[PDB]
Amino acid sequence: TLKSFTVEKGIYQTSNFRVQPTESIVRFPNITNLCPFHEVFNATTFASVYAWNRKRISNCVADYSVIYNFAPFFAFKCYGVSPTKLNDLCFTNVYADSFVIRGNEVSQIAPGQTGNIADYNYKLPDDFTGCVIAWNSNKLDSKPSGNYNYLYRLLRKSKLKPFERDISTEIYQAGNKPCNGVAGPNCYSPLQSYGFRPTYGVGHQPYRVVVLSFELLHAPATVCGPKKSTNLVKNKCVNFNFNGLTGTGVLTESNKKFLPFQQFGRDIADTTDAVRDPQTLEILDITPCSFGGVSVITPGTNTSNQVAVLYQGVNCTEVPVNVFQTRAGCLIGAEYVNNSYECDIPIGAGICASYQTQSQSIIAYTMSLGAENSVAYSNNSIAIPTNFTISVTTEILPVSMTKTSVDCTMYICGD
Amino acid sequence: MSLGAENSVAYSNNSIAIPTNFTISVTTEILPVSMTKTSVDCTMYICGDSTECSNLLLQYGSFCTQLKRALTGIAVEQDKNTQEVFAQVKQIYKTPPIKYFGGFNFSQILPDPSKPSKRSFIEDLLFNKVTLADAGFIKQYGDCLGDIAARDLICAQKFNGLTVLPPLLTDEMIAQYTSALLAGTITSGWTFGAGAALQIPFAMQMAYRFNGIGVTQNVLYENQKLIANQFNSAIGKIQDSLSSTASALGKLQDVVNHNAQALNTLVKQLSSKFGAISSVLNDILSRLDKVEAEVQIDRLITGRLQSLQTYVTQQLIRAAEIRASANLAATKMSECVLGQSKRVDFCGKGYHLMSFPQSAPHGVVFLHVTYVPAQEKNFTTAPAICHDGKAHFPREGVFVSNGTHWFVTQRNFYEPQIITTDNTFVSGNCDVVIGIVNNTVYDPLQPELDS
Amino acid sequence: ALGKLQDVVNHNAQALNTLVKQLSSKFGAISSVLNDILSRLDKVEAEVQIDRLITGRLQSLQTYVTQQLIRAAEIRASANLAATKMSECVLGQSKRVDFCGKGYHLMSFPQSAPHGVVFLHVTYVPAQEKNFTTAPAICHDGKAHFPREGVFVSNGTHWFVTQRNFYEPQIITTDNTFVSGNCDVVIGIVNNTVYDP
Amino acid sequence: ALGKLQDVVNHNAQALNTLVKQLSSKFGAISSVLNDILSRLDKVEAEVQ
Ligand SMILES: *[C@@H]1O[C@H](CO)[C@@H](O[C@@H]2O[C@H](CO)[C@@H](O)[C@H](O)[C@H]2NC(C)=O)[C@H](O)[C@H]1NC(C)=O
Ligand SMILES: *[C@@H]1O[C@H](CO)[C@@H](O[C@@H]2O[C@H](CO)[C@@H](O)[C@H](O)[C@H]2NC(C)=O)[C@H](O)[C@H]1NC(C)=O
Ligand SMILES: *[C@@H]1O[C@H](CO)[C@@H](O[C@@H]2O[C@H](CO)[C@@H](O)[C@H](O)[C@H]2NC(C)=O)[C@H](O)[C@H]1NC(C)=O
Ligand SMILES: *[C@@H]1O[C@H](CO)[C@@H](O)[C@H](O)[C@H]1NC(C)=O
Ligand SMILES: *[C@@H]1O[C@H](CO)[C@@H](O)[C@H](O)[C@H]1NC(C)=O
Ligand SMILES: *[C@@H]1O[C@H](CO)[C@@H](O)[C@H](O)[C@H]1NC(C)=O
Ligand SMILES: *[C@@H]1O[C@H](CO)[C@@H](O)[C@H](O)[C@H]1NC(C)=O
Ligand SMILES: *[C@@H]1O[C@H](CO)[C@@H](O)[C@H](O)[C@H]1NC(C)=O
Ligand SMILES: *[C@@H]1O[C@H](CO)[C@@H](O)[C@H](O)[C@H]1NC(C)=O
Ligand SMILES: *[C@@H]1O[C@H](CO)[C@@H](O)[C@H](O)[C@H]1NC(C)=O
Ligand SMILES: *[C@@H]1O[C@H](CO)[C@@H](O)[C@H](O)[C@H]1NC(C)=O
Ligand SMILES: *[C@@H]1O[C@H](CO)[C@@H](O)[C@H](O)[C@H]1NC(C)=O
Ligand SMILES: *[C@@H]1O[C@H](CO)[C@@H](O)[C@H](O)[C@H]1NC(C)=O
Ligand SMILES: *[C@@H]1O[C@H](CO)[C@@H](O)[C@H](O)[C@H]1NC(C)=O
Repeated sequence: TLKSFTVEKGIYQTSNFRVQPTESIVRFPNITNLCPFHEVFNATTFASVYAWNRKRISNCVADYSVIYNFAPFFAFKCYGVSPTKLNDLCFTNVYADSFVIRGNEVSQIAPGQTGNIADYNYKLPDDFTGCVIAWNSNKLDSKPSGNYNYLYRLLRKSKLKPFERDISTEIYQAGNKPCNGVAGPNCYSPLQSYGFRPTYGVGHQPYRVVVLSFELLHAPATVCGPKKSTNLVKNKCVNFNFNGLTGTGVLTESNKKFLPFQQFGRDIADTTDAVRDPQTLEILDITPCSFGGVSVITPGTNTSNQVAVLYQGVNCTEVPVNVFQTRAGCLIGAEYVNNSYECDIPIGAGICASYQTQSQSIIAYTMSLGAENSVAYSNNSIAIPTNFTISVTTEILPVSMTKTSVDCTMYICGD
Repeated sequence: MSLGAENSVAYSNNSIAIPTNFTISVTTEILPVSMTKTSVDCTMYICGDSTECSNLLLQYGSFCTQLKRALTGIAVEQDKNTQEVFAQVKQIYKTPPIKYFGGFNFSQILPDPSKPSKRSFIEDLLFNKVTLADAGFIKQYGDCLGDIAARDLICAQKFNGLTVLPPLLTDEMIAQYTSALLAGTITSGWTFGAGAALQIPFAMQMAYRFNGIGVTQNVLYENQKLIANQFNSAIGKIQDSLSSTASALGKLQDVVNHNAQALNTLVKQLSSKFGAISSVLNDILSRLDKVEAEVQIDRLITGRLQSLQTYVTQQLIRAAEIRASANLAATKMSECVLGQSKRVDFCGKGYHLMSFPQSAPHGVVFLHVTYVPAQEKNFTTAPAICHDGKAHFPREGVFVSNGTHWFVTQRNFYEPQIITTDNTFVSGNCDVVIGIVNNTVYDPLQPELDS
Repeated sequence: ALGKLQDVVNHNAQALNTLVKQLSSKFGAISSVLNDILSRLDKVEAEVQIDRLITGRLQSLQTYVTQQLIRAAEIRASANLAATKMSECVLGQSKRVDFCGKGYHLMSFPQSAPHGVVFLHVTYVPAQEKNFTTAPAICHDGKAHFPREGVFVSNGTHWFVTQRNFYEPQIITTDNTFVSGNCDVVIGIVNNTVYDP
Repeated sequence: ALGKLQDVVNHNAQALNTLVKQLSSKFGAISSVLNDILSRLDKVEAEVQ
């Protein structure tokens, strides 16, 4: 810590000690069902863009590593999560959306985007977490005469709020005259067909889009995947895993009055203070494992190589990862003597340490304020000096320091 | 707003006002000396137990070593402040078991051995009035490990890597130093601060103190019971004011409150995202892949490092202020307690006589005993007196007249005396002083020579 | 003895050494050498890495300047104190207790030191002490006599008057005492004779 | 003679002028004007700037 080979007399804060964990705990709900990605990722016909189907997925084990064999897509484009980490963590609710768009509008399926699909047909929230899966479907959604099954809504009266669906088909008016259900002057039908052909370019091919949205709430985890559960171990420094969140600490029984809808207890510094077991209906505490500071008390290396160690703020029967217990921690390597000298190395609340010859060893003592005196006071007694001494002392005061100038362009950049 | 009452002093070129009585007043001065010592583990605060965060934190260089050095320097400086204020005496003087200091009652400021802590009545009142946060200088991880009732603020502060260190001198040692200074001040006077303690009776020490402020020492010996009663009533008023109102100790309460509030802000800054997707490091580590979690973790590292740097800079500025106040308290202990100070409005308002230190949490309390003139009266004055073609000037004093006869009296108390050649001196004649008057000057040799 | 001036030297050396050592850090970039970043990457990516290095080095330089400002405040407070000590101890005689050394101040001498000043304070310390019996006043012919500038002491049989800081006993005389009132009000007045020359 | 009080005035004026002039810097973004950033780009890129 001092980056040197000789140290001077004093007390130095070197490092910090910590109790290492010894066990790993994984706590997951007992779910055996398998999530039906098979019934979603292939179909004869997907739904249209204006009338997209929403499928609720709950209470199953979700394997996301199988999705690659099911459709020929390149990118498993996720936003709030990562595709490779979808099995470790786990969710509350999963929703699946299905529609077929043109390849020009694949980039419109993203949070904070506008256009034609994103403004009228399918709008994503700004704080969206989840994955968007899209792949080419020229083989199944193209005809030489033209595929008119898929339709998109051209324009609306106002912009669409996120995750909303519009089915009703009323004739739009952009003027003063009423249309009266007849597409005459200034009257347009809102729905227009894609009309897919195999002779089209690479940007106008049909594209099947499946959007998986993950609900990351504080509710009990209804749907999540295959993690092997571990038996519950209490009163030990463990590495727990409660429904996908990791941590390190001890788990104890609690007397907190959790309401039946409450699952977690939060701290002021926004960390999980209490947790509920997903298998049994019992709440637990999370207290971090034992730690503190370590200070090394030494004389100079030209005197001795002996040291004493001070574990600050630790009851000394709890020490491991001469023993004397002070109010600043406990001291290992220095013996307490029933004497009082001047303070040499300051430790704590009235305790000092020194290197004394009574074999040389490091001792700890209570510091002495000075000699005891009692002036002989009386109501008719005075003391008057008869001589004098002339004493010359020395006072040292700093006045000025080194003047420096820094060239910031040469420091930061250097030509 | 009102600046005060309007006053108009009746000024004239031959009118003077001289006090005929006095009061003994005891005031109270409160000064902060030291503040709470803290140490911060930057690795546990920024990261905790995350090894990826630690390996990303090592790329920032020595932004932790110099924060540690600054906090260590502040912690050493606080103990130096307490040592330079209180440890100004070489020996622990003891007061005698007899408690007759000339009728002055010092029982409220002297220690009582019946208490487990040898502190006076006023020191106990001062320690009870300044409420404390009960910081973690006493060992506290045994209390934090046992989850009883709710979670305290200090347990969260300790869990997040913020540690409070205990001061080197305990409150018993501060009270012992204060008791030694008090015992030396009553028993010896100012002699114990300039060498060895020379004993003197307290009445004669007070006569020396009155000679310091310009009053003849016969004023004390003829008014010893009145001065003792005034001192006792002033000490009782100090006791009643400290028992009733606790708003005087706002400086020490602010010293406690600022250091609680800064640590609370430092803990509350861990809930912030700083532009990342989560404030929890484990959620970022278990939610995204290596590169993107590295990006979010670096954003969190930058935010937490900035908040820690802001805390250290504010602590350095507060340490500069506290060191200035401790230097002032050391000067006041050297000059008010160990001696008698002629500087105006230093050592209390009035004419300073004595002072007494009293220990308080995070500071010191001075009880300044001063002399205040009370009841004045109008007179007629002259600069000199013409007598036999000579101009007489007073040696120490002032010429006053009660309408018909001319006297000479000292300035700070009305004690009129016959004008004599012993208390006057001659310089020149009567043709140069403006405002001279005609009067006779007594000669003590003539009636002794004629008899 | 000169540890204060030694610490003034040491802090200003250590701050510059830390500022030099801070140039070897990466601050999240792929390298700390700037030419390696410029040669190994194109314009946009090297702009990103250089921006990280610029932010880190600018923050370290700001930390150095703020620390220098606070140390300058401390040094200016100490220099103001040394100027007051030069004006009051060297250029005069000071009645302030524990200013200008411990004892009763007589003289002071300045000496120049690196980054500071050294004061040699010449003081007066009483040495050898003696117990005496004392009194506030002395009754004589129904009058109370107080000392002019001194204190009444007794060697056991005779009564003298002496100065307070040096044992120089003298005969009690109406020249060195003054009269105020009778002997019925002072607590502790003793009976003795007062010499009339 | 009153250069100390003049310096007390001048330091405050210079500090506030520097604080106003610091609003014209880009700090690595594409523009120092906030509405120009908000109109030129979409949500994510403007959030970075
Ligand atoms: C000087 O002031 C004191 C009080 O400051 C006066 O003492 C008071 O006298 C009255 C009348 O005798 C008593 O009722 C009070 O109890 C006294 N106060 C005490 C003893 O604290 C004193 O009389 C004044 N002297 C002159 C000459 O006016
Ligand atoms: C001014 O003070 C003098 C001295 O005390 C007063 O003179 C005395 O007055 C009383 C009362 O009348 C007489 O009994 C004394 O004989 C006087 N002493 C003398 C003349 O030496 C004088 O009355 C005072 N003048 C005032 C108050 O106007
Ligand atoms: C106290 O001091 C007086 C003054 O000197 C001492 O009296 C003298 O003592 C010497 C020594 O015997 C005699 O020669 C003188 O004749 C004495 N002079 C007078 C005027 O008495 C006295 O002895 C001292 N007492 C003590 C106890 O020290
Ligand atoms: C899961 O475990 C809980 C508690 O042991 C039990 O009540 C529940 O019936 C279990 N569910 C299944 C499907 O086994
Ligand atoms: C697509 O899913 C359907 C659903 O039953 C299944 O019959 C079909 O075999 C799947 N396609 C392939 C290529 O496996
Ligand atoms: C929902 O109702 C509001 C009425 O405030 C209307 O403006 C909006 O278009 C409706 N949305 C759908 C999808 O029907
Ligand atoms: C904690 O330390 C105190 C102080 O010595 C002691 O009384 C107590 O028993 C300790 N707690 C333990 C050992 O659990
Ligand atoms: C003076 O001191 C003696 C002994 O120390 C004591 O007996 C006496 O009471 C004191 N005088 C007064 C007036 O109390
Ligand atoms: C002194 O005061 C009186 C009354 O106020 C005045 O008449 C007189 O002129 C003053 N003396 C001088 C020298 O002005
Ligand atoms: C001194 O004051 C205390 C408390 O005010 C009182 O109890 C005590 O009697 C006083 N001392 C004397 C000698 O009267
Ligand atoms: C002195 O005289 C002035 C004016 O005559 C008067 O206002 C004042 O009350 C008198 N007394 C004192 C004590 O100043
Ligand atoms: C004072 O006396 C002298 C001589 O006796 C005389 O000349 C002078 O006028 C007198 N002064 C006053 C003010 O009466
Ligand atoms: C004075 O008397 C006290 C007690 O009677 C004694 O301890 C001391 O040694 C004597 N001498 C001096 C010089 O103080
Ligand atoms: C002093 O002398 C007077 C009379 O001469 C007498 O009344 C008094 O008692 C004496 N003092 C002592 C202490 O004996």
